[PDB]
Amino acid sequence: TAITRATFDEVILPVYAPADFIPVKGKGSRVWDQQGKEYIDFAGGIAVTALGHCHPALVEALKSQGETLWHTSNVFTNEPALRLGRKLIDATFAERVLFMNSGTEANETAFKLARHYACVRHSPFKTKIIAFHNAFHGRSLFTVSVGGQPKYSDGFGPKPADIIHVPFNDLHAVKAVMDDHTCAVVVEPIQGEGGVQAATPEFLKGLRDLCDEHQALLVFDEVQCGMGRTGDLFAYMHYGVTPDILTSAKALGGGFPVSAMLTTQEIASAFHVGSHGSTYGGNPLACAVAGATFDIINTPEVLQGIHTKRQQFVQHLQAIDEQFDIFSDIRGMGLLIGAELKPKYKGRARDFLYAGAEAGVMVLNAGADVMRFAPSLVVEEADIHEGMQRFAQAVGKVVALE
Amino acid sequence: AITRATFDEVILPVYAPADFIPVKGKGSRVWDQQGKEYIDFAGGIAVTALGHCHPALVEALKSQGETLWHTSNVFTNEPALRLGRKLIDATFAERVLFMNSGTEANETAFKLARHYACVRHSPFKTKIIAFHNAFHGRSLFTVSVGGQPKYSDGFGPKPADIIHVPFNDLHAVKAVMDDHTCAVVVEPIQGEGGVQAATPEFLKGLRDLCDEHQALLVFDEVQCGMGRTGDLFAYMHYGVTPDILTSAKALGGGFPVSAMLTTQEIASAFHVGSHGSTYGGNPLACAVAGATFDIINTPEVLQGIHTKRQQFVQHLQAIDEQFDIFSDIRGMGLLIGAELKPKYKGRARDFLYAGAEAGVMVLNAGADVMRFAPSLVVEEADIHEGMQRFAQAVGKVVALE
Ligand SMILES: Cc1ncc(COP(=O)(O)O)c(CNc2cccc(C(=O)O)c2)c1O
Ligand SMILES: Cc1ncc(COP(=O)(O)O)c(CNc2cccc(C(=O)O)c2)c1O
Ligand code: NA
Ligand code: NA
Repeated sequence: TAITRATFDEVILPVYAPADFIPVKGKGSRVWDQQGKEYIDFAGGIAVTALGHCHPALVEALKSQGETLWHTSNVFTNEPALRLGRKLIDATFAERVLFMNSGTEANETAFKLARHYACVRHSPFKTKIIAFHNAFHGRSLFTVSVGGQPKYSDGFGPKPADIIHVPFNDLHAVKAVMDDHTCAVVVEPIQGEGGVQAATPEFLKGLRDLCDEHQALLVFDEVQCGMGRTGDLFAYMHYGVTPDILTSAKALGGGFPVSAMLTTQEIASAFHVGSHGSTYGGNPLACAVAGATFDIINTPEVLQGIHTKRQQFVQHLQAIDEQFDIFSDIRGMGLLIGAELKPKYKGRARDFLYAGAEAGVMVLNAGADVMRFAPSLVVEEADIHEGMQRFAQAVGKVVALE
Repeated sequence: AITRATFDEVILPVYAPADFIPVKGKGSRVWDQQGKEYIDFAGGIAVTALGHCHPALVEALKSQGETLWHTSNVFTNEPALRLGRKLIDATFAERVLFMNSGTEANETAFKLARHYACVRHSPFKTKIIAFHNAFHGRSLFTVSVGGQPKYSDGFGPKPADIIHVPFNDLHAVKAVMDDHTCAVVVEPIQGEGGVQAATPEFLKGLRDLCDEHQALLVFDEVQCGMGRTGDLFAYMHYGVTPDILTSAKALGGGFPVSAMLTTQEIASAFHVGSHGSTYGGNPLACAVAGATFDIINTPEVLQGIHTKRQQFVQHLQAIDEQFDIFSDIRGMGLLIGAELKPKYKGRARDFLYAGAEAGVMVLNAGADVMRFAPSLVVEEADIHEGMQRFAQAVGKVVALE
């Protein structure tokens, strides 16, 4: 009855193809598997462990709140939720927040809100949502239909309608499809899944202008790119384009299942009692942990450190390219890094990831052509050098015949 | 200072929370900011199935919390596989998927039923049959499968091919089902819908019709699962085995966690990348749910749920004898609904508020029904104390006459 990679196939729905090793312990930006093999973690569980594994402050918040109160339901409010809400409100454009459990749920709330606001303020026919090719917004039927990857939205029966997709960064295309029957434009300021592509300033400002013109709400999905990832608290702050609604998850709780939807009072008022809800959403345990996380991430020193560390990674990636000639582009913001493979290595991202893991380093992909890095925002310089040397080793092994 | 007014300044106006704010819980007692003590018969809507800060759950939280919280589903993890094995061993399930809420578990179940039909039968086999008054969550898809139009209206185009008929109306289901039907989705006991239990004939009938039409029978046990009814799952009480089952709430005793349970044959319809989750199935949630499962799935705890139900029922009967307020006491195990007599129709919220004033937390199940969903291990002493408080509350409401 030992637990092995084979056990996965016997137990879990076949929706994942997990690695051949099972991480069992983590500390900072290091992880150990069952055999005690050590890995440097540049993946962050896909940009989630923004303060690494078992950060003492987050462990302390978890344990202390864990002794006090976990859950009371939204029949009630609670102190950690209200404290966290205040912090988000003070630090951002938001005037009101709703807490949920996952990015998908935050997006569901955001999209329902944009829909309902249009229904109540303007017209029940103002239903069109504009989104972008390659977008990822979650796995619910509604959110995956707003997502821009048909491979993930096909095959589940009738999709919720009135969603139009155009290319990311194509402002003309957005102008062309938008009208007085449009309720929302939904965009990731950096498409994390779709090759780590950042919105251009003209594009993002243009979305703000078009939403103003058409009385549509601009929704920023900052599930991946928010909570310090870009080296600003939220990516919108880098761009200086303020959305109507913003969603946050992943880094928000440093690994704890939590998410948030942020908006203004005027927009929040379109919801009435019972318009939306959640059993677990905004429970005091999640909110205590996310509070601790927020308090660390939202400091000048940590935010500056994110840029320092980005350049430490970028310098290694450039050195790897000088030696092995494998990258055409190194992009992203802060500690969301994408490195696009040259045409010679098109479709090989998964192979470099696999070789990385063999070499003791966890990395990501962003589609089949792009390597992705989303380490802890406080990853130690020593871990960056050690892990990037392991990665350079993996690259060397892969390109040996080429 | 954090007050009730603070909520109005901070959270979307989707809730109208009580004027008091719980800050601490231990077992089935809760304290607010003023230090007022409450007996908890609400369980945060049937979630804290082992009460607040149960030592075993706190232990599991702390132990895993100092080890590993999250690695993403790029990897599996020991707690997820341990918990999966436990659920598989104890139920009809052969495979599971962990998610973060009941809504998410239902999303997974409904997408799976749809996808299984598409790949195993026909892309046109899309009809989902569900029931009036059903509650399945708040996502656009799940609220559309839910049977309360008030909650699904007003969000733009709903996902199509969902048909609603009355709960417990087997004839109506037979009438709407055909070869183009992919699923029948049902709560074995409708919790939010007045605490209405399925009849044996209705549930066994759904199984037969699903077999006839090659549709999947999906039990939403988010509320009635994980010991709530005095069996591990309500389907076990009924002896009707569904094709897919969803679980949340009690599963994590307060921790955000949920599960979708099915057979290998059905699970195999999904391919890699068909569904997924960032947080779903993380080792922390699974460690806590594992500890919860290990406690709830014992003969003693499950026997106790029935002893305790009768303790509640007897008090509710004593209250009706004194005050003439209840027409029916129903539900299963420690999901209890007490329907109000005609004279008190629509006033369940009045009794809930009087309850809170009197130091006892209770629920409603629509405007005509009082609902109780305490910890499955609630102490006899707390049942008596909370029920005497509730009796004082009823006395106060009746006295205004
Ligand atoms: C931009 C974005 N939006 C929404 C979600 C949905 O969040 P939840 O999973 O918590 O429901 C996500 C994250 N969802 C997700 C899941 C698996 C992989 C990846 C990846 O970026 O490779 C992303 C995301 O990255
Ligand atoms: C049968 C059922 N199905 C799905 C859900 C959705 O679960 P989540 O909330 O974890 O996403 C629920 C519970 N959802 C829920 C929320 C608020 C109130 C009530 C109530 O029964 O009064 C129920 C439920 O009771
Ligand atoms: Na603000
Ligand atoms: Na089994």
